[PDB]
Amino acid sequence: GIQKCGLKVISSIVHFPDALGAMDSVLHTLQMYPDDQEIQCLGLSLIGYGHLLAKILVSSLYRFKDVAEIQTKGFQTILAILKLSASFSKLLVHHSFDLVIFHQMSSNIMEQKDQQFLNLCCKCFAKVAMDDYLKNVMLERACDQNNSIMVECLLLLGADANQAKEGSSLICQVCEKESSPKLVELLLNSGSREQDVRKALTISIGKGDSQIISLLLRRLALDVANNSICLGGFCIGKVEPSWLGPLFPDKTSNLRKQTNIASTLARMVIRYQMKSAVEEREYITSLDLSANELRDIDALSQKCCISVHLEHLEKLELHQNALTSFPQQLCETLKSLTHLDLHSNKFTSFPSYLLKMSCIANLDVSRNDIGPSVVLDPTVKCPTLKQFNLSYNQLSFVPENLTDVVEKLEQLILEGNKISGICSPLRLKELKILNLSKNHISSLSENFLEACPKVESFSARMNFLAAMPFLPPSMTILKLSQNKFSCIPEAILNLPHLRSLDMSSNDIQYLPGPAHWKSLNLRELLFSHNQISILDLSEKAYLWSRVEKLHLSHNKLKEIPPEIGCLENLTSLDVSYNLELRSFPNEMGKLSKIWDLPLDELHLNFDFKHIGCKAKDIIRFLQQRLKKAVPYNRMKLMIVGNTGSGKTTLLQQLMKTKKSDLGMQSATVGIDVKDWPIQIRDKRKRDLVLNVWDFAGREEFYSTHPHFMTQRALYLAVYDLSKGQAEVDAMKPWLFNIKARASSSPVILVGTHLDVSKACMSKITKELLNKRGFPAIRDYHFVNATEESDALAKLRKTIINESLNFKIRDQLVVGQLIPDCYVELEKIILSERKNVPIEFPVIDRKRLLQLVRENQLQLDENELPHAVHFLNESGVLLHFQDPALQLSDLYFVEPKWLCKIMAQILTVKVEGCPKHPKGIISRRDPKNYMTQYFKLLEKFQIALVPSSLSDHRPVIELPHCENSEIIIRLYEMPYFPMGFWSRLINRLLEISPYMLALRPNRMYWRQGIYLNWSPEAYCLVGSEVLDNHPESFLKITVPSCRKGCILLGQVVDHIDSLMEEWFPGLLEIDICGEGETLLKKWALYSFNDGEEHQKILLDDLMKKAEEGDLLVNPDQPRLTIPISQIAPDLILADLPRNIMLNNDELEFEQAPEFLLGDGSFGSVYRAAYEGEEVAVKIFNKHTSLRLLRQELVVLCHLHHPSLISLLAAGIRPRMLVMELASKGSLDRLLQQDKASLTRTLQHRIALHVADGLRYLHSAMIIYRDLKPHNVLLFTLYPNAAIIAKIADYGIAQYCCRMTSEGTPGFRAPEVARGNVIYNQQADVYSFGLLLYDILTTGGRIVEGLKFPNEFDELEIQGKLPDPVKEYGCAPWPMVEKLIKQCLKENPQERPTSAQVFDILNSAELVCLTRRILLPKNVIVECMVATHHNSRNASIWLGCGHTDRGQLSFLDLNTEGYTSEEVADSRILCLALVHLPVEKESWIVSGTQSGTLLVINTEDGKKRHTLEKMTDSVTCLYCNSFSKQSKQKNFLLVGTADGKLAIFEDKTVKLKGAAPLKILNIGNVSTPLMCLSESTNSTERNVMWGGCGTKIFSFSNDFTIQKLIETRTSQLFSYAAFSDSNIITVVVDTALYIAKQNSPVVEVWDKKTEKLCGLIDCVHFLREVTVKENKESKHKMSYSGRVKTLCLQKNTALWIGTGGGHILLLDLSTRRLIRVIYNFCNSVRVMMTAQLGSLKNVMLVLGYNRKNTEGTQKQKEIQSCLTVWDINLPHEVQNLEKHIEVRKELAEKMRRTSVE
Ligand SMILES: Nc1ncnc2c1ncn2[C@@H]1O[C@H](COP(=O)(O)OP(=O)(O)OP(=O)(O)O)[C@@H](O)[C@H]1O
Ligand SMILES: Nc1nc2c(ncn2[C@@H]2O[C@H](COP(=O)(O)OP(=O)(O)O)[C@@H](O)[C@H]2O)c(=O)[nH]1
Repeated sequence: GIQKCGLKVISSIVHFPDALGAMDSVLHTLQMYPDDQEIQCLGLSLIGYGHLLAKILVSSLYRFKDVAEIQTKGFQTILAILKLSASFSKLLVHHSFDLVIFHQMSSNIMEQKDQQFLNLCCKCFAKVAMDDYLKNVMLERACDQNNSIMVECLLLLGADANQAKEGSSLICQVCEKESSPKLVELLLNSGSREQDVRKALTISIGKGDSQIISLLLRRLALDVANNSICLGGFCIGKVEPSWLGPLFPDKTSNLRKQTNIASTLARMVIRYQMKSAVEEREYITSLDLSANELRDIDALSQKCCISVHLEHLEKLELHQNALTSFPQQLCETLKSLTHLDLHSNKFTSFPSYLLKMSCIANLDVSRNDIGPSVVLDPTVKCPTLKQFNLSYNQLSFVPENLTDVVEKLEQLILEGNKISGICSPLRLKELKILNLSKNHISSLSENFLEACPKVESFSARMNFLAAMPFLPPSMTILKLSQNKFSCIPEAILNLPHLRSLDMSSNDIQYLPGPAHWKSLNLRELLFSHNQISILDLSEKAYLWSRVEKLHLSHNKLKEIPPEIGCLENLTSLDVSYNLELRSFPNEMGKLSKIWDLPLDELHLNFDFKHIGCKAKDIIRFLQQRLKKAVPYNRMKLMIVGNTGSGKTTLLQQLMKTKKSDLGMQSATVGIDVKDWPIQIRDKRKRDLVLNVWDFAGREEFYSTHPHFMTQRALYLAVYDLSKGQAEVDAMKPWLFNIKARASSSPVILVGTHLDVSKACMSKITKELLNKRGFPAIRDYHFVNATEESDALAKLRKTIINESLNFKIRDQLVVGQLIPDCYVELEKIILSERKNVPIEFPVIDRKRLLQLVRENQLQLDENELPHAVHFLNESGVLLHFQDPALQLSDLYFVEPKWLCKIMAQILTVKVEGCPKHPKGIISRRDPKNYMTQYFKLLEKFQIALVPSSLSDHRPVIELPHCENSEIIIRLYEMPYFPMGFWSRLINRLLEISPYMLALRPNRMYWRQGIYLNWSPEAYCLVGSEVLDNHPESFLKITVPSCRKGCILLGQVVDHIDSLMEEWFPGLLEIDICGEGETLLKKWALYSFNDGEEHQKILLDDLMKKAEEGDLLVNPDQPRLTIPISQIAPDLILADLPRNIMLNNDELEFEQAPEFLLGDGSFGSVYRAAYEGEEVAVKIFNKHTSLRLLRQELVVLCHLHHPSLISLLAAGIRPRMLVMELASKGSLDRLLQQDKASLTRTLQHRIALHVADGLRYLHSAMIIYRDLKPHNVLLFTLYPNAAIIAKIADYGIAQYCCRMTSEGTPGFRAPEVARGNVIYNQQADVYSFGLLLYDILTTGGRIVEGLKFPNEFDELEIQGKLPDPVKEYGCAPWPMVEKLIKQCLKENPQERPTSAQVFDILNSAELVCLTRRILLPKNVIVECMVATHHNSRNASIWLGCGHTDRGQLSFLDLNTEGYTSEEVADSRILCLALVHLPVEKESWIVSGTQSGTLLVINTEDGKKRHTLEKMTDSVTCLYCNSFSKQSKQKNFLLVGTADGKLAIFEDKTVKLKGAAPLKILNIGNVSTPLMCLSESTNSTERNVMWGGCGTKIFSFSNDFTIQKLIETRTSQLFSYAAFSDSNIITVVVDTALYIAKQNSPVVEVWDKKTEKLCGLIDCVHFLREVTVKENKESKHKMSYSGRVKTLCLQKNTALWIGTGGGHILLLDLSTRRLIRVIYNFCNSVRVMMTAQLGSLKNVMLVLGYNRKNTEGTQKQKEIQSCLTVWDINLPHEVQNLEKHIEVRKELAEKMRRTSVE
């Protein structure tokens, strides 16, 4: 008890002599005498002059929370410490500082005059909250303790509320601690992710809360702008009325303002933050409850709080729940429900009281288990039901009483049921769409449709039907597929309006000719899978001139008659899979409209499908054969041998080259292409000329031969019998490669030696070489090969007879017909071969396109790519259409040259120094040709020379080789094909991005690679020879770990993508004999992990069939091996591990169709995977596993929030799992739900699709097909995170199996013309059209279905019409410009995908409703709207371009600008006075002369110029002053000195009315310039009007009650900003004032009359106009001044600058929201209005001036009225959050790739 005196002494001397373990003892004396004797606890004062200091401060102030003014001594200390050690704050917040600073600022300090104190504590708090992290804990540690006041302060200071753990965060926490509703309301209204709010439901659903739930639903599912509740995807276990209560709107709800407390502290702290930083009705309709698993809805069927808002529902969805027994009481409560659907529920009986509903249509109960009979009560009458869906129930009879119950029914759908019996007359008077598919119907009563005279779309698929009852004469569409028919019944032939007919999969025999159909409107005739013999069209064919689809596939057709050219409109012919056609008629060339034409599984009179022949050229080709076609006699005769034979010395005698002047010739280099004609001097004048290719035999050129071994050729082969019976063996490889490359070509063995001896070699050729896997040897001779002889002459004869009988697939190749346009093209190239630089005979397409000009060739740019290819197969010129090899401009004429150059490199050796290993070589060699040289060799892959490369293999010693860590897979084949290794080791070589760009150091000899990253990941594609085996194997050993399972599954692909691309006859099932298949890809497995002494072979074909289970095991079934280990590619184990199917959780029913709901009659089903809803895609027999594995590799690494993402993929069966687009594709939406798109969902869809293209075009992959059918919506809630998602499977099937031209309607001009390769600018034109169908809500497609040939051509040139003038839709004039950019003809003039999104991300395009270009050179400076008529509105303008005034009426929907002179002096302002009587609303006009004129709304002739004033009228107004217990109003003419004349609303008619109270306020030197009225109506609409520089006010008294003056302002930086005239003033909780040429607004106050805020403009403009505006450095005399003010109700303040900008200031919390520039030049007038029940718009009358004649001291002004959606300040910040959440998802999705 002496320490008090000790500290009292120290406090004295610590001051005067500047005292310097003082702080130590004065600290421990606290801990020694704590919680007592506050006098010694005042020692804190000395601390103002080891973190123990922290722990001793927060513990002192807290324990004395409200003791005395020791807090003032505490905080002073804490403030003194902070300003010198700013780091100290990290220690305070670390302790209990939160516990003590939250109490002070909230211990009822408001309402208490301790302003001196609070300013201290806020100053102290201003520094604790400096660090970005500290706010995030100052906030989090203010939510645990329920503190609404402070949690609001820390939000206005930043401190994001979505940061805690991401998976878990504040809202999940705040909902666990049973917080206050006011606390949740602040996190949601601030930054708060959707994925965290949704998790807060299930947390807050478990517990029963009525105010914490109803605040989460309001943010998750309530589209107030569209009157909807989108509670679909949520798995809310049960719905209760107490939750949906506060969602429905209430008109009585109006609140006070109490959060201003937290708003004051928000700015006080911000003030001290800167000062320390600067110096140093409308009942909602849609209610969706889809996915919520509700086992009962009874909770709504009571008289609860919402039973008065449900009576205006008009739509209710309960599909995919588990409901049953729709409650009787409810269906009588919602007496306005007009769209009810409840399908996939577990019903078991039709309620039959649902029809008692008042006004119902589109009742949809269509997947439940409704019992046998569904009899409707015969005493209920529902004349409003239009569509009665009952599909996929369990009905066994048609519903009973449709006629007596639902009279006006339109679409009775009954598919999927089990309807069995012969039906009943079904006397429905207004059916339009029947449906009876998938039932078991045997036959219909002959009077079935005898009472429904309006049917249009009867459809009975998959039944057992044979005859048709009378069909009414009104049928249009009629589908009868999968039935059991015999002949098209005579009742269908006589339908005089039929317009489509699907009769697939029936067994009909005779398709009647067009003279039997009695209806000229045939459009489609699907007849696939029938048994149709003839296609009789000769009797009369023009009757089908409109047919647009004639599907005849899978029929027994024999020929296509020539009259099929009469079907001029035929758009999609389909005659595939006929197997007996053999010919297309040359008349088919007249089908100019065909865009697809399948050729699958039928052999024609030409060789198609090279890379082209895309069903459009085939029509051109067949058309050129109609002008003049001539036979083409030209074949290839390949000569083949091996380093010593009669190849080049037998040919010289075959051609009978008489000279052979070279006494001694040399071995061949290259292949020596030559041609000799054969003029067979016989009866047949066919002078065939076949070109010989005497291949070189030396084993070093073999790497290049497979390029020139085509399939249209007759191969020779030469023994060299001198080495009898030993050379025939050495010739098997050649015969094998002939079999590998060209299986269907003949072979003529030619024993070349007789002169020198052994001729029993005909035995082995007949024994082993004849018919064993080798090609079809058609002869064998034994010529002499050095002199003409009888033995040789009979060989020359066999070459002829074997050529003229080539006949591949019964075609006789040597004598086919081709268009003379080709033969003439052949003659000019040969005639040009003599006129080309021998050093480089190559020709560029430029030179080629001129050769046709010199002659009269009728070929176009679409013909040459086919023409010049048909000349390639014939060996006239070489040309390669590969896109990767960038030489397709080079056209190799004189093939014998290129074929010689490619072999000069393989012979150039160096007998100098072997400084390099064998096989590698650098560029050691004319004019730029050497550069062109290996710009072709590298293109030809021969560059490092993969041939002649270190045959001897190096002894590799693999790290882990213990028989259980390695995976092996042999490829036993009889001989390595010719160009196998040099091709293989050059396909795996260039793949460095394995394990994806880390290149592995590799060592590749001639027949191996062995590229290894580490002893844990390698791949050795070797080649060894087994023991006692003459085959040739390809062993591939890979480590069995995860990084190794990838390499195997990635090499086996390349080695197979090569085998079928190059040697397709290796993997060819030879059904003759047995299925040897010539290539047996074994796999190796061993049960003993190590020391197995052998690895047992196991064919892959047999093992792949063992996919029924997952384990393999021997005949001793104790132990077993997982197939993953031995062949991890058949099982999808190489792809990312997250996509293993894991069948234990996938619940999926393939067989049923009621779960196949996706689309219509498709293949992708619906299922559940990990408890969530997904969409599995069952694959048919088409897609082989090798391709499915080829597609998944590209789908697995897209990972975008705007691309359908995979979830799993597996076998049993080959299925593919993806996300379930809940609301289905987009095309189905705008086809039947056109009211759901609401001008802000039309945008988020276009933004999410332009976000997908922003990523696809980033990964260098073009979509190539973007249509309203490929966009899969996910929810119809506008302010959601994932709405649209473009289906990404389409590109996978293309990038693997390469609709490549795109759907006709949704197609670019560069892709339809087909003459130019595509670009990324094709997906933009296709997207530009997608914006045209979203804008017009699918109006082009609906009309495009009955004009399909004009559906494509109209848009294929940019000639499609205006989206507004044609189709009725709201303008949206900032996207009609984005269309007119993405719809340009030039490809590189359309905005790239990154730009088409950066101008969709703008939040100003989505609000600007319609820009209205005023007539040229009209100067208007005043406007007024008409709000008493809400049917439609008009804007009465003024005029300035004349000194004599004139009003300018202007509509809004017709935009008819009208001129009517009404005065003789320029007009300055107007006002609109309405009278509740007589139904009129006059307009008043203030002009410079003072003539106050008034004219009627209708009559433009009844006018009376009221009592003229003295100065120029400047401001008028119409008020709300009804103070006589009834309706009454005045008008306030603002003269230019203050003679405010007040009037009456009904007295305006009389000429010269009575100015009630002329209140001369100021002087002639004080002109009035504005007027206003209060924001609230509680204070009796106190008026606040400006005058000169003196602001005033009044009330019902009409006397000045305030005379605030602004020039006397004591905050002078500049003076005349306040010493100038006023312009406008708006009334709120404060006052905002505008002066002439003032770039600042002045925030005065009502009571205090002080400058509470000063907001300069350029403080915002100069912060964005820094880099994007560089020239402004000379513009220090800035332009842009406040011209007008407009204050939204409580949200933002619209400031119109003298420039082109417009300011959005959130008057509550944050100042700058956005500055909307570059849309005008001078925002001169701005005000609000309401338009046609789409109220609350913000008219903005800007200017526009172009200095066309600025040198003539004149400017051309164009006033540009606009209309902004008043919800703009929300949208601009609601969108900037919408992009943040998607950026946060676009990155986290990129992490699932690496993780
Ligand atoms: N993930 C998904 N979620 C929801 N619906 C889907 C999904 N994927 C596809 N669908 C719908 O399923 C239907 C079938 O789509 P599919 O891809 O089979 O069409 P398609 O490719 O034209 O058919 P086909 O290949 O037989 O021509 C489509 O109408 C589509 O809208
Ligand atoms: N004595 C003889 N020599 C032949 C016969 N046929 C070809 N030759 C020789 O084969 C050589 C032709 O080279 P060739 O083996 O065709 O070269 P490759 O095309 O590279 O295999 C000539 O020099 C001839 O001497 C023949 O019937 N009798």
